[PDB]
Amino acid sequence: MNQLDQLGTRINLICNVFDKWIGQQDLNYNLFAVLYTLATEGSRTQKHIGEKWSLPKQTVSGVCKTLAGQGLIEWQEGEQDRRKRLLSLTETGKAYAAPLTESAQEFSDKVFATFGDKRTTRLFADLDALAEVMEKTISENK
Amino acid sequence: MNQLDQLGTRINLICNVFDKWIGQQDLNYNLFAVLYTLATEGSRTQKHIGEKWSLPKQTVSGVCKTLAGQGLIEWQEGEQDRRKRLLSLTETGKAYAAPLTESAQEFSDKVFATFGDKRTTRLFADLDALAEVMEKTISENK
Repeated sequence: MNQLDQLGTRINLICNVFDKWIGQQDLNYNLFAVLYTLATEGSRTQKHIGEKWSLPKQTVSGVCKTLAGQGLIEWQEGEQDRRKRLLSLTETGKAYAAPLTESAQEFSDKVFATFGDKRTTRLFADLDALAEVMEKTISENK
Repeated sequence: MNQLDQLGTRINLICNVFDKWIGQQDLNYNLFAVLYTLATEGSRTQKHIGEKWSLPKQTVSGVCKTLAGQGLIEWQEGEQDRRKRLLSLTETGKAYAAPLTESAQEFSDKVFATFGDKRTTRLFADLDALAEVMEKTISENK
């Protein structure tokens, strides 16, 4: 079949597999996007989390409501609107995310065993290049 | 930073951008899955479509009900349920699907013209391998 078809089926398969691993961590993709980013990158904005994990603002806002009510995250104080202020894991959040970061590193190590870092850097640059072409072609059509 | 993090963000971006392109045809992933499979492969069961595009059976049946009600698709006749029966584009469905296959083929030629076919093979093989290891590791972790 067509290359686009070959790509589309593949990426959808692999995203589903990644979501399945997240499910094993007793989370969903949306919760993971917030929890994992803050655990690994430190303090980040809702905008950043949403752009990183390709989620709309409302998705991120929703998950942040729930996590903040569970006392797991907090927004840094400031004059800016809440949504623009830096989000951070609380102490309970850090404890809650510790297992997640560990099991992520574990899964990451098994998973990339056959790849070198040279190969993966290139694969990641390939995916980026792929995304760029696709976005640019889409922009043209708009 | 982390390999898994780098992979997860990038596959979800491609998946997103693919969905965005589909949306620019004024469709969605679920409809595309049925319409595009049928237009390019011919007759297929709901199961084949569901497996190819990584969609649950309920989702597929729902979309098929809508398209049949619009006279765009049809089940062949037989002494089994329609869900295990061959799905076909009607005449009105083929005219309906024509512009979609054309824009898909146009998108595919524009994207992969930049990406290159040896590099496309490399991306596919790497994604295949990653998906393989990930599935196997998740299976073990149960």
